[PDB]
Formats: sequence, structure tokens, C-alpha cells
Amino acid sequence: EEHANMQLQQQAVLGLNWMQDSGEYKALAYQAYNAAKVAFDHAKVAKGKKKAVVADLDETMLDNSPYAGWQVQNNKPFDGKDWTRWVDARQSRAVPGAVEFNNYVNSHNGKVFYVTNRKDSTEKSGTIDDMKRLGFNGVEESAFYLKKDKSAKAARFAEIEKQGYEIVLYVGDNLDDFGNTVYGKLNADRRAFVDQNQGKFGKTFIMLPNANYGGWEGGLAEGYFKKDTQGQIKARLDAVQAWDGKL
Amino acid sequence: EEHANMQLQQQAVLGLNWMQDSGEYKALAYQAYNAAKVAFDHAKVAKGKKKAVVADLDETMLDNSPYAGWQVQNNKPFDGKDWTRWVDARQSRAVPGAVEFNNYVNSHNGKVFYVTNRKDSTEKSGTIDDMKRLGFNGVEESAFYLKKDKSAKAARFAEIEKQGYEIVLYVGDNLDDFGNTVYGKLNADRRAFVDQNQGKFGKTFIMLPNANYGGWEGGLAEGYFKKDTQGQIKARLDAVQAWDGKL
Ligand SMILES: Nc1ncnc2c1ncn2[C@@H]1O[C@H](COP(O)(O)=S)[C@@H](O)[C@H]1O
Ligand SMILES: Nc1ncnc2c1ncn2[C@@H]1O[C@H](COP(O)(O)=S)[C@@H](O)[C@H]1O
Ligand SMILES: [Mg+2]
Ligand SMILES: [Mg+2]
Repeated sequence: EEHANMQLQQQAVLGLNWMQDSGEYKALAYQAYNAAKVAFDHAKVAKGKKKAVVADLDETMLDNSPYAGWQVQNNKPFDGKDWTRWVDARQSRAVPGAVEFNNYVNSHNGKVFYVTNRKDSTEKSGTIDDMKRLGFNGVEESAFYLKKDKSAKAARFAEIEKQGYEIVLYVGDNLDDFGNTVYGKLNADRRAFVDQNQGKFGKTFIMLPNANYGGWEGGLAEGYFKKDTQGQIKARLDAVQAWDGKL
Repeated sequence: EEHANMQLQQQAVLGLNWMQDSGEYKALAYQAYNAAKVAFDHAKVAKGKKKAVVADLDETMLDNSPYAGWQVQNNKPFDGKDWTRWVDARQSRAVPGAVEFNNYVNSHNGKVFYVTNRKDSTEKSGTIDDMKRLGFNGVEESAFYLKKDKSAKAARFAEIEKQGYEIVLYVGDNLDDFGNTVYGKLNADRRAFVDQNQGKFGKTFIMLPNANYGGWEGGLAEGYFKKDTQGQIKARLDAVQAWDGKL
């Protein structure tokens, strides 16, 4: 139903305006990357290890908001086939502060590795071209751990460690950018993970804001991503906590 | 038109889900307050001055999301008269990390002053009662600079300084929580302010995320807040930056 597709995508509009237009969003990005530099400079690693920073790409270092805008204008639910075309379009932007932080790490005895769910086989060329264009240093192919067979990221983190790196901090917009312990879990478990790691945020786990999509969306209801459009609308509305209007 | 009211409020749904349900939102709140403590501990003031922290309340220390939920469920655009009832309902929650930070400052040779656009004359009693209940220390009436005749906050900051305080950092979810220089301005000017102060974020200007309302909403279009519902819908949709779907 076109009506349902429209309602689902209209629900993203205000958060998209915030991400695309607000100074507040930029300020949060700068806050994150300012904190990240402090953490990187403070970090010490075990003898014999090289210093690594793990960074997510989508909505962490790369800004894909025009794809979300296209979804709104065309009443299009997320589809990986459209995403691949977006990546190939080579119109990604940089999240504020990301290039400077990336290049600083890479010139100060660290290496940023991009652990990203852009697809290795179909989305790599556009990703690398955009990052070169946007000014990122250190974007040789071996810096990337793009998605092959699994969206969960912990195994890729382990690959980096096997290459003699100690990961000093992680940057992301999704809790699944910090490990696998709440991957595929609902939001109660995800909030619990955050509470259990309260002191790490802004230190070793650096957060960027994303009000548009992520593991928190699937976290709204059991089986969310397999529901039809009407089901996803209902899951979102049922998750709302509302004042009853009384004293 | 009820139809227009519904569309306007439906546009807030996904960002509301993110703020209310996601672990990611909590992580951003903890990140902000963790950074704020570091900044407070580092701060030194001029000889003879007392250390002050200025904090916003709404969507910075207090969580009003159930009011937004009520707007969604009842297709209600923002109305100050409903807001006053919400405040009187005494159902505000605390933003994660806020109480701990507040109480830490107040027990470590600082004082938090609440510079807030809750109304001094009609919204003070509920605010103070909720803050006591939520565990905030230092909520005697004189700690509050609630709204009297002006929403812009700089004059209240100056009042605090006149009382012999040096403000070591500001906490807020709206750029207008940091001064008046982009008060009432559109988002291009607001983004420019942020760029001009890039290094202050996470240091002396501490940001909390708010994808639901604020100066950035008015910043979407000249005269936004005076437009009717249809006009505000159009302003939001016209602000969207969309991929054209081509390579
Ligand atoms: N609106 C969306 N809903 C669900 N998935 C999305 C959406 N937008 C992009 N994606 C997919 O999620 C991936 C995010 O990768 P990540 O590494 O930031 S977890 C993208 O590369 C894309 O594959
Ligand atoms: N959805 C909204 N749109 C516009 N104004 C709002 C909305 N929700 C609350 N407000 C008003 O804005 C004030 C915010 O105060 P502040 O100090 O965080 S700038 C609230 O006390 C209330 O007076
Ligand atoms: Mg991401
Ligand atoms: Mg506020």
C-alpha cells in the first residue's frame, strides 16, 4: 500500500530535518570528535602493540542523509538494492569533525580501521572514491573491513587485533559498533548494555547521533524487520510512551 | 484541519522512538555528562570568583518525552497551555547522567544554576517538586532562573555573573542555551555559530540530543512559528535535502 509507505516514511521527517539542518547536530558531531581526540591522545597500549582506532562509516564518518531524503520524497522503505545505487552515486558527505580526527589519528602513531556494513563486493568502489574526495587520509583498501557474510562486527574487530593492533577506542552511531553483546536484541537489553558501560561513553566508546535508522529501530519489537509496513508503523506507535493528559 | 495536525505530529514519531527507547540516546546523554565532569574538574576561575555551571532543564536535565508522546497520540501541535498542564502533572523524568553530574558539581566547590524557559509564575512549583523527587540536590528556589519576560537566556547568564560567579561551562540541547548570538536566527546562521565554536563542544559547551523540538525547528524557515499547520508541514518538507535517485 502506497498509503502505508508514505506514513512510515513521513515519521522520519522531523528527525531528518534535525540531522540535516540543525546546528545542534553539528555540535554533537564536534563534541564526539573532540572527545575522541582526547581519548586517543591519552591512550596507552600494551608493549609491542600498534595503536588502532575502529570507526564505523555510515552516520559516523559518512553522512548518507540525502538517501533518507529520497526515501521521504518517494515513500520508499529501506531496500538494500536502492542503497547500493546510492553508494554507487558517489554523493556521500562527511560527518563534521570526522576527517580531521581520522587524519590526526593516522598522522600521530595510530591507524583508523573502517569496520562498516557497506558491502565489500558491491559497495567498496563508491565508498573509497567518496572518502578520497572528502579528504580522508589512509583509505587504501586494507584499511577497510567491509561486510562480507555477517553484519555483526566483533569478528572484524578480532581480525584487527590479530594483525598486532590494540584498539584504543571505537566510534559509532549504533551500539553494535562497540561489539556483539546486544546485536539483534530488543531495546531493553540495549539500554541495559549502555547502563552497564556508562563510564565508557565519550572515552573508549564514542557516540554519534542517528535518529533515522539503526539497531534501535529493529529493537522496537520482536521480529520488527520481518514485519510488513503496517506492522512496522504499529510497532513504532506502540512503542510511544505518552502522558495521559491528567494530573 | 485534523488531517494536517496528524501529519505534522506523525513526522515526530521516529525521532521520538529514538529518544524514548534507544540505548544510543542514553549513551549520548552519558557521553555528554562524562565530558561535562571532566570539563568541570579542569576548570579554573578568576581570583575571587565562585565556580558556576549553567544548565538548561528541558531535554537537558529533565526528560519531557511523555508530553511529545501525548502530542503524537492526540494530534496536538505544541501549545503553551498544554505545556503548563504537563509541568503541573509532575511526571517529568531525569535525563541519564544529569542528577549525578548536578550533585557532583554541587558537592565539589561548584553551583549549578538552572536557566530554563519553564515559566517562573506558573511552572515553578511542578519543576521544583519533580527535581526534588528525581534526586537533584541544590534545588532551592534561588538556584533557578525561570522565564519571566524573555526566552533569550543571555541576560540571566549575566545575572549569575553579577552575583560573583564565573560560569565554567554550559549544558544544553539548544544552541540558545549557550548565548543569544543566534537566537531567533535561521539554521544557516546557527550552523555557522557552531563552526565558529567547533573546539568548545564537549568542553565548555556541553550538548544533549533533541530531535523533537527547539530553535532548530523555527530555524527551518523565516517566520516558521507564526505559520499555520500546513505551512509548517511545507517548511519541513521543503527543508529536506534529497538524492535525486541518479548516479
Ligand atoms: N534506513 C535504513 N534502515 C536499515 N538499514 C539501513 C538504512 N540506511 C542504510 N542502511 C544499511 O545499514 C548499513 C549501516 O552500516 P553500519 O556499518 O553504519 S551498521 C548501511 O551500509 C546500509 O546497508
Ligand atoms: N514541542 C515544542 N515546541 C516548541 N516549544 C516547546 C516544545 N516542548 C516544550 N516547549 C517549550 O520550550 C521550553 C523549552 O525550554 P528550554 O529552557 O529547554 S529553551 C519549554 O519549557 C516549553 O515552554
Ligand atoms: Mg553506522
Ligand atoms: Mg532545553
